[PDB]
Amino acid sequence: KAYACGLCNRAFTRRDLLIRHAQKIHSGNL
Ligand SMILES: [Zn+2]
Repeated sequence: KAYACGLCNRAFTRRDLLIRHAQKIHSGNL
């Protein structure tokens, strides 16, 4: 769905923001 981190609930306009977020906040998707 719309670029929205179901983890922090955060949502961005771009995906990169969503990605870098996972690699920033949840730094780790493994
Ligand atoms: Zn998140």
